Amino acid sequence: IVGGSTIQPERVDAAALRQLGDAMRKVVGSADPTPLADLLSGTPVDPDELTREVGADGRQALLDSGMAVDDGTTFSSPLRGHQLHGVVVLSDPDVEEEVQHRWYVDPLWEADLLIRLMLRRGGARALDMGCGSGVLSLVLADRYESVLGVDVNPRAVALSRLNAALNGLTNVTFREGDMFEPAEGRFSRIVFNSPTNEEGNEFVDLLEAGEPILETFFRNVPRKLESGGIVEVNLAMNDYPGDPFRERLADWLGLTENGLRVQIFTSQRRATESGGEWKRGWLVVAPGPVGLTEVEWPYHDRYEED
Ligand SMILES: Nc1ncnc2c1ncn2[C@@H]1O[C@H](CSCC[C@H](N)C(=O)O)[C@@H](O)[C@H]1O
Ligand SMILES: [Mg+2]
Repeated sequence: IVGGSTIQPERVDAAALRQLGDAMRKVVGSADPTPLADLLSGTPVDPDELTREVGADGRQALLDSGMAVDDGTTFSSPLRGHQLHGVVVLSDPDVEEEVQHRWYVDPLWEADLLIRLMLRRGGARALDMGCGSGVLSLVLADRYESVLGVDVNPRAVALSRLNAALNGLTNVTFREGDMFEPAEGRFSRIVFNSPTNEEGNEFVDLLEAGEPILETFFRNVPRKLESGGIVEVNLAMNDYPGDPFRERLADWLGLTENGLRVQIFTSQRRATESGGEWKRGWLVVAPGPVGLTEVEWPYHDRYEED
């Protein structure tokens, strides 16, 4: 019911998308919403009021791309608008599991926090693994000569492309595929907002895919990373008695043997019902002395207070 809508940015001229992006930038996230802001916050709107804001071409572009649907008397949108860090982003509305389509796209739960954690440097070539709405890809595109975003969710790939087009971004490409498979060559920069939470080792769905997706990611990251390259991962970690996450991580990465420096910043923590520990934190691979370090950083709390 939510997250299966058809998204078709190829059905609309790039200039028309950029223009809609321009209008969105004026109103999405700001007080006293116009019909376009209303549309993109889930409120059905009168088509004629919309026309005056985006033009009859804009109206058609909204329809052709899947951004709006004609309920006869009113238009409504399956998507919701965000504006943040210089970028306008459409994604699915935040709703509960029971009403989520299998292709439901991350409604930007942690996006804004993660952007603020990311190192400020830019560079040659960036990869955004599991790109979702494309939000992180869009932000990286300002700093990096080109950006590739990858997702196994084909609808996320469409959404990302639409979002790139709305912002008039030229240097960002998206590909459908499984993990690193459609990502050819090596990268200066790799970001992974990983689909892990409380599911332990078990695949539940594309937003809670289990620890094996992290294993696949980190085993393959050495061969995908330019020397001196940076990796940033948002993830959940499960420590089991006699079996801490970091030693599995060390084995996956071939840490000593590939000469990587890794830092795990742990933000949240709770005892598990087996004497182990669940953690949430932020993992950084960056140039420097080979080895693994764990540091405390309660950035969730700090983000909440400021
Ligand atoms: N095997 C796989 N290969 C590529 N992407 C995958 C994948 N399994 C899950 N994903 C994707 O990983 C994403 C995690 S949510 C993060 C989305 C976006 N980067 C953001 O920060 O908002 C989801 O979009 C999910 O579809
Ligand atoms: Mg789920």
